[PDB]
Amino acid sequence: XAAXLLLPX
Repeated sequence: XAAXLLLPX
């Protein structure tokens, strides 16, 4: 999604 550049995303 929109949580940094780390999964889930």
